[PDB]
Amino acid sequence: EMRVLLIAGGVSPEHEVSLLSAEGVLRHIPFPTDLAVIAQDGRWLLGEKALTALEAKAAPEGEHPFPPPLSWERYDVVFPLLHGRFGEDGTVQGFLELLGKPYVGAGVAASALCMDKDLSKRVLAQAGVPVVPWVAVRKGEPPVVPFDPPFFVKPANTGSSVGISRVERFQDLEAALALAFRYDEKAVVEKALSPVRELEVGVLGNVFGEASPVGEVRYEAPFYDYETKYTPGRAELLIPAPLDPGTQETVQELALKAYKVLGVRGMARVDFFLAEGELYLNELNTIPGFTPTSMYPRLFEAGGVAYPELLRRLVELALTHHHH
Amino acid sequence: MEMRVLLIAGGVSPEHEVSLLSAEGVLRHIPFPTDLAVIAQDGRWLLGEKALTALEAKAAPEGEHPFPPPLSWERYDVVFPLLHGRFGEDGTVQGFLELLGKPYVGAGVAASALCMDKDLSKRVLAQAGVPVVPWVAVRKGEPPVVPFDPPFFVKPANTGSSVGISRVERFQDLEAALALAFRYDEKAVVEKALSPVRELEVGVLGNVFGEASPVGEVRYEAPFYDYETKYTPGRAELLIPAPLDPGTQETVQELALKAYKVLGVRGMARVDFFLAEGELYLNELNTIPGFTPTSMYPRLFEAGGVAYPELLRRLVELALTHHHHH
Ligand SMILES: Nc1ncnc2c1ncn2[C@@H]1O[C@H](COP(=O)(O)OP(=O)(O)OP(=O)(O)O)[C@@H](O)[C@H]1O
Ligand SMILES: Nc1ncnc2c1ncn2[C@@H]1O[C@H](COP(=O)(O)OP(=O)(O)OP(=O)(O)O)[C@@H](O)[C@H]1O
Ligand SMILES: [Mg+2]
Ligand SMILES: [Mg+2]
Ligand SMILES: [Mg+2]
Ligand SMILES: [Mg+2]
Ligand SMILES: [Rb+]
Ligand SMILES: [Rb+]
Ligand SMILES: [Rb+]
Ligand SMILES: [Rb+]
Repeated sequence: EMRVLLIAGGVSPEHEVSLLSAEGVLRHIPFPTDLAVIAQDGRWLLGEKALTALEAKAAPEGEHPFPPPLSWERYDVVFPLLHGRFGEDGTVQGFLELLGKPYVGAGVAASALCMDKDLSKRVLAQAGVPVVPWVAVRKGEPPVVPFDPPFFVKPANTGSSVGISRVERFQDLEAALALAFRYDEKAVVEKALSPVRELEVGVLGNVFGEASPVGEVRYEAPFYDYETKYTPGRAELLIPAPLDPGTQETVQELALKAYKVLGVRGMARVDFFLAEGELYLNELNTIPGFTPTSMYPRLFEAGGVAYPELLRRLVELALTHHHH
Repeated sequence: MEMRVLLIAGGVSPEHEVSLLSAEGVLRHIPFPTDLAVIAQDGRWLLGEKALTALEAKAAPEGEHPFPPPLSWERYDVVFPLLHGRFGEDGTVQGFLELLGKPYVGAGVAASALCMDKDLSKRVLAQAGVPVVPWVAVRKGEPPVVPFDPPFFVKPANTGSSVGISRVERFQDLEAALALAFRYDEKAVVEKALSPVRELEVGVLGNVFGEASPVGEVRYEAPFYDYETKYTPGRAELLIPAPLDPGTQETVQELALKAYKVLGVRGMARVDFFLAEGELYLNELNTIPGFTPTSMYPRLFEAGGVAYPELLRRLVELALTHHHHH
């Protein structure tokens, strides 16, 4: 017996992306699954109102304020598909912990750390994982960037490249920080890699995960931005990535190491940079996208794990951890 | 007084009884009308008069209302989570309060989860240049790899009140200590034991500009500062200020405020240090320190000119000034 509750939408800027991910999950999940939608105002939509909001691909306003009058006892596993702030950062996970329900994905600590680009880089750099030079900037404080431009300026909690700017001159740093501070109280300034190759590898499992084949994203835009990520045809995924044999194994080893160190459960898509033959871990995404242009399902599809089997194992991993 | 505070104490962690002792200390001095909500050891909540009854018993094995409780959250301006350990101090209750939209006392989700994990907090501190004791993380069902020699200190990675902590003298005793630590967490840490060692503690108060209390020192006769020594009245010697030369005390306060900002803590924290052979080591950071009659945090700020009711009042104000800042 297995009935899954899928939660999508959310208040983060990735609201629309989350509903697209729900479309992909509902299409392939092998269990009976009900949808609950968190509207952009924080109020919940249940039942047919959730499926109606899914068809509209956007839910500006909801019905039930948090916590929702949801019949939690009717479900055996909860699948949070809320990308970004207040969904991927441990907040919703904390609610599901007190609720006692098994849930898909990383716990509170792993979700919060992987969503903070500054904190995650601190842990990974200390563990010996190569990362791009970076600094954190708090809103209202003067930035101090001890390396030469170009820069990449990001909200610390961002997803889908929202609020990210490529900064070529010092005079454009203030405008990029102001854009980033619209989405977070803390920003990161990273040294831009130019040129750069972008590699991605999926991980499946609890703490000790298994790695998918390594995929490489190619595009013609200035960088892998929001339009390039979710417009069909803009991004190509080369799988397996054209890498020298030792490099593919190194990417997979670094991903599983970061996965274990951070204590991630369920799943993660680990992104990498390849510049001048050197590897850098970009970030970990504990709730990767499942949109028609998303890469996580395609990484494991090339690894022999079909889309329904991938979702089956995610739900299965949630119960395995719940039973210790 | 129109301000109304909701105090949450108890919890499912092994520090359940310690949390109830902290609740009695906070309720005794808080200058606002405060209601108590008790999380029983089975996870269900006790409200109203039943919560005060469990407070007198100093233990609540069984509760009445399953989570989420039928609590009138709109009646309270600030929520004070006084839950030590897992499912209270590690960001879980903070995430629930974030979704409720209520201002709450203490660190946010990320800082609470990071500071409760003794392995991940040490990584961030070591990356920032803060001195820490050499250690290694050991996960459940995985053979230990310790690149240093005993004596060891084996702890659950998310423990409080010295629960599940063992002092290991011989390498043959390591498996028994890890088996004890794995009763409370899937991850454990193996730290190099410092002997002899002096234990220094300092409280921090604030959101953006944290201010440090005077440095205090804990002395005892037990093999280590364990659960019985921490909460049995008179068993621990609490020295405030610490009998150190002023230079070392200033270095302790500087490291505490540095770690407070590095780990992104908000509201309050008690920073524990080790002093061995003239070298300072940051032990851990506690975002919800005890308010037990034998606890250091309220005493540290009392010696700093911040009385017990004034300390609690500033905690509530800091919760409001952060929420307004968004
Ligand atoms: N240091 C850097 N050097 C070069 N390019 C970068 C750098 N940082 C970011 N980029 C570009 O910006 C894009 C987005 O960066 P990042 O992966 O941090 O954003 P994100 O919002 O977390 O993405 P996702 O949608 O995968 O969550 C990257 O795919 C890359 O193309
Ligand atoms: N590396 C070490 N060297 C010497 N003594 C240690 C070491 N680690 C722990 N101890 C002893 O064990 C006690 C508890 O350690 P620790 O502070 O990690 O436990 P805790 O559960 O976090 O305590 P708290 O109640 O402050 O949360 C310390 O007060 C100290 O006396
Ligand atoms: Mg990301
Ligand atoms: Mg990315
Ligand atoms: Mg502690
Ligand atoms: Mg301590
Ligand atoms: Rb992330
Ligand atoms: Rb840095
Ligand atoms: Rb702690
Ligand atoms: Rb280490």
